[PDB]
Amino acid sequence: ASPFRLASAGEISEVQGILRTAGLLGPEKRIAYLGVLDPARGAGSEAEDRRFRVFIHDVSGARPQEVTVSVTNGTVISAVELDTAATGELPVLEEEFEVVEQLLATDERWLKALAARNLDVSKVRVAPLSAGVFEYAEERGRRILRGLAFVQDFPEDSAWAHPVDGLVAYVDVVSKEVTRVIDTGVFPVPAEHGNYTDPELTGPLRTTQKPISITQPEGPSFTVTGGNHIEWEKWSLDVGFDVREGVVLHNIAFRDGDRLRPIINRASIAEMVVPYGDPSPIRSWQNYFDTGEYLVGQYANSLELGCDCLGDITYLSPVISDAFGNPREIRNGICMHEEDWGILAKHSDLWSGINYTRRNRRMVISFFTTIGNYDYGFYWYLYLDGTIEFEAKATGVVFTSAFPEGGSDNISQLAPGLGAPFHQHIFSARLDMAIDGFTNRVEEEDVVRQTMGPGNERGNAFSRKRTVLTRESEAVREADARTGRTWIISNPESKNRLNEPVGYKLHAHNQPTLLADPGSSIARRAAFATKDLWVTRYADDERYPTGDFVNQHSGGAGLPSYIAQDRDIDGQDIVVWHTFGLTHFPRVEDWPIMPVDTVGFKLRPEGFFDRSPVLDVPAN
Amino acid sequence: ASPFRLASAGEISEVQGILRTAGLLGPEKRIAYLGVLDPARGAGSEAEDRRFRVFIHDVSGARPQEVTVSVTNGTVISAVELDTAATGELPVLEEEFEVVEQLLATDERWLKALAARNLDVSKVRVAPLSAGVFEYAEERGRRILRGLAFVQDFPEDSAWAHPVDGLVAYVDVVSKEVTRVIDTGVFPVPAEHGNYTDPELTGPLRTTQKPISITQPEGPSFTVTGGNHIEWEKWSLDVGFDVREGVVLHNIAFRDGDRLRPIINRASIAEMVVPYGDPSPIRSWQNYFDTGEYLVGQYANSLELGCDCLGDITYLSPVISDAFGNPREIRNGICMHEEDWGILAKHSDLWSGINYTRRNRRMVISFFTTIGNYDYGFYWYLYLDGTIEFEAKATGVVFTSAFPEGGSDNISQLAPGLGAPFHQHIFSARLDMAIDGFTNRVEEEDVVRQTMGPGNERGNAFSRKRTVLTRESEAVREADARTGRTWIISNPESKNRLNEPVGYKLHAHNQPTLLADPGSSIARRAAFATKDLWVTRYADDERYPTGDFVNQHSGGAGLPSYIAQDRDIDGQDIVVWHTFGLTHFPRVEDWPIMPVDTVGFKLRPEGFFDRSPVLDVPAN
Ligand SMILES: [Cu+2]
Ligand SMILES: [Cu+2]
Ligand SMILES: [K+]
Ligand SMILES: [K+]
Ligand code: NA
Ligand code: NA
Repeated sequence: ASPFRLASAGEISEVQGILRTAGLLGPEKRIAYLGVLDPARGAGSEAEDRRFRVFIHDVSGARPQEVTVSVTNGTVISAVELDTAATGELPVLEEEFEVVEQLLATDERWLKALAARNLDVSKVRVAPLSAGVFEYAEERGRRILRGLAFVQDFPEDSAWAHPVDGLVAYVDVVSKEVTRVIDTGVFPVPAEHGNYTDPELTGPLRTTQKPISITQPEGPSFTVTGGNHIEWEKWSLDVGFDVREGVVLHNIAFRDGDRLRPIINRASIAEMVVPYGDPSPIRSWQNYFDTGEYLVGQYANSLELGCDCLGDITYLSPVISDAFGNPREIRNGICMHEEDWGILAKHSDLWSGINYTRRNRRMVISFFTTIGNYDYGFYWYLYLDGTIEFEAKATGVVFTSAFPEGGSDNISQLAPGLGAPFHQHIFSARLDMAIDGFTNRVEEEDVVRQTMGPGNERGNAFSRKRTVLTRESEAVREADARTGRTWIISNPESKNRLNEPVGYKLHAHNQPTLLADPGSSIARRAAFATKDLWVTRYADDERYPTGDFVNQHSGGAGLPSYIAQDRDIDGQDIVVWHTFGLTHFPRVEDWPIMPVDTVGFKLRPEGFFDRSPVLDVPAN
Repeated sequence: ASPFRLASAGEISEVQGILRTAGLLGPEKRIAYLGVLDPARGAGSEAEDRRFRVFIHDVSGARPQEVTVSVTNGTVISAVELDTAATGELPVLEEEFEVVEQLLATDERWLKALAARNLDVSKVRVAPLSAGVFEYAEERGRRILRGLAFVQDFPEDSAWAHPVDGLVAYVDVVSKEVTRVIDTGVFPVPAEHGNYTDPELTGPLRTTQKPISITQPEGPSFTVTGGNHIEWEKWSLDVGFDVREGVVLHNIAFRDGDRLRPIINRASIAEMVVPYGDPSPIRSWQNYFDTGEYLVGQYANSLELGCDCLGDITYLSPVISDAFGNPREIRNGICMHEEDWGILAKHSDLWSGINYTRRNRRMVISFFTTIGNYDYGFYWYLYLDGTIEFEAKATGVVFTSAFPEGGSDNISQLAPGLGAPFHQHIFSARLDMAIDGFTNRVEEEDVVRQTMGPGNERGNAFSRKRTVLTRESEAVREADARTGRTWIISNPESKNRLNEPVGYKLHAHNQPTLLADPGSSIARRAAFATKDLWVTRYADDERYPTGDFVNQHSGGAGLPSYIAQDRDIDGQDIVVWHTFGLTHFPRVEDWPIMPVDTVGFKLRPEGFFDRSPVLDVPAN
């Protein structure tokens, strides 16, 4: 019944059949992206129409297509041929990654570079990375990956310990040609291993950790219906999954007495960029768009009970398409559980004699993905008190290089001769807002300091100000931690009992945004990452801050193009795009495998309720 | 046998006996503060001298004294008379708070003000608050409290729902005289009750929360020896308790191989100030120094198992002195336990085939205190990966006023006619550093953006810079979130295997600092709160950022005075004082009892270790 249910294997197979029937999926075609579309605005009024969007690649080099299918009706809604040099290449195919090492292994230039370094080609792994857009005119309209080399000494060796600096190659993964091999000079390949399961390196394992047992003897407090509809402690939502974005939350709402009150229509991480800050030509092109170029959902891990997710866990196993349109399940790819969260509210009152304490808890929805050396966890939290929070967890093995003799301003040393280039991990959260419905606006709120003088003779007063963002031209905003800057999303047509528009306040971490020079390729391609907050008017085709096709795509799409429309956002259907990230100067403690570091944001109700929403929580 | 052990009931009784015998504790004497002194530098050689520091007030108006006694040898080490008009008044006595309501109840001016408002005097509670120093010359050298009125309709009613605005009184708590009653005009007393245990207000309690059971079938992984010495997962420390500061951590060190490596010599919250930003003369003097004026440890709650602290809990029950020198135990006042903390490190490697996941945990040491309407939780965390973290949790009932007709730039509305004046809660963490020993220095680290051009042709490079703080005149620093500013404490004479000084990096939340005008009384008395980071040279007598006697001190005491010495801090025994706080514009959701909100900071190792310190953690 629910139009927000997860895609099923049968739906994916049926999309395959519809595409085949339409002549759009012959043997040379590959599915580079496939996902269910959300129901149209106002659609609830009518019957089910489950539509899927597909990006179809052609291994013969013919132009690819973007296609929308109605699986319900068995029809192709639209099919358009793409000019990729203009609008962007399709996301990288899992099958294209392996091409790189294979092709390089028989290239005379590559072999000569390896021989100069006394390296056995059979032991050289190649990290096949996205190419971006630089000065190589021959790449325009071609699907390129760039390869960086790492030595793997034996089958279970961590190759990341042994970067081969001074060497990079470019490969056309459709024509299967090595277009360039660049060798700027030999660097020693760091010899120390980074094998974090080798007893020689770990030493004797700790015997001091006693078990922590977390159980729910009566089961969890949330219910799951229709496969992915969650109800928990007044909250209601649907947990979606998309191969590009990963976990997507739909219809986040809170049951306040008799009213189901919407808060956020759709929440997702709509892009993530990982830009490298080492000016060496070996890596100066290196920027991952894990969401837009790689598709983070497709690399979601299967999460193990007791290790990845502890306690009473309810799993979802989302289905995605493989390269041929066949369904494949990611078993136990999404964890759902509730966690104790310490004290909720507490007061010991002298005058009344009443001592009161209540405990907090949060609902958790999470998944974990692996992109080469890096592993990222995506966690959404709902709290009893109405707070909504997202947290990203970064771990894995840091990307390495040689450490230059004489040091570096752009690389840190992890081990003898082993460097780790500086980089960032920057996320964009797309929050399609629906505070008490779709009529919303955003205000920027700053603390206001006041001068000592008349009306403030003791110089103690302080205040705040709010500025409504009325049009998209006014809605590209930056952090100001010093002035406690936040952004409030409110509904000017829905008032609380004190006659104030109901709202939610976004609290950012105020981490640095994109550091690259504004004239760089990456600043143009990751324009969203240069500012902390953007507000747009909702539109069906405005899904990602980087546009539909990010791979080898220049500036020209995404948020800067959307904002130019200068639409009314003052009491309208709006979308907040929040940039937030980590700036990583790797430390020795990050090696040989990195302890988790985190970044995120939260929203708290701001006069959304008529009083605390947790007065009906019982004593523990 | 450890000099860092908690005070025994007998030790306190011994101080009482020494004082009495010495003629220093007659019938008019009151103990306003009593605490054990830490060992002086390098004293681990000589045999111990357990010394206690005592502030003695005199209720007949005789001059107070600061006294040091040795319980080991049964002697008075020193007794010095204080000129309070010069150096500040002693902390407020619980017995002086009680004087205010009693005295006002028979004052004609107070009765006249209540009669105009038709309020039964027997129902009027008075919040007796610290006075500060303003324009009243007659207050110098006198102990004053200022009282604000709240109506309590019946014994179990929350009086905070019913503030009596336009009225304030000043009381001399020694001469027991009402020095002033100020009535600026009647404001309606808000009528709605704020009784969060009344079913009429809570509605039917939720029956939807199923149990979360946290147990440790083999007990906890930490050991407690000598009463308060903790060993857990490589960490070593002593948990102290002081009536002023509350929980204090001593000798935080980490066992790296066969070496016990010091990190922090002493960690405490050395002050916390709650300044109000409402320019009404009814409240414009209102600033709580919860630590310095009230003494937070004195009001520490007894914590209930299953309620306040969940799981396998080990309690400390610290002893403090009452006003007459008798020992009083705070039963179950400190919670100690370890918590699961999600994923520690994770990587799924394609090339090696090895899938690796480890879980994190943290040691928690916490207490909760109640200051009138407010309740604060203080939490220290030690993580497996070497991270040290502090978190304050703010809850309780917000301080209220009338909400003016026409609104307010300095007060928010919580309920009909009920206001909540704007205010801050600002903490000072005093960290007596000992990174690999006492020879330390601090560097300020900023991200450095780079311009596209020669050496950076693609404009992707970024870097960072570090500035050593060499002298105290250079060591008063502010946040810069935009530039990712942090501070590193290192030991220039202890290097890791890569030949870099070992260090720890402090990560601030970058919340706003003190908002008051720089010329205000509060900016002078709480100067520490105006800047994010201070570094001083260690000195025995430099304990609090606001000085020893905060109550009614005119200003300039503490950090500003210490810093003025301009001592060498470059490779010396130094102390870091971090200011961090919440700026609170109360929301409707904070009423009638406030859901917890939080603030804090953390420090992470920065090349302190030679590689990840958690490679020896076993699989779950
Ligand atoms: Cu990183
Ligand atoms: Cu507050
Ligand atoms: K059909
Ligand atoms: K003795
Ligand atoms: Na919207
Ligand atoms: Na020190």
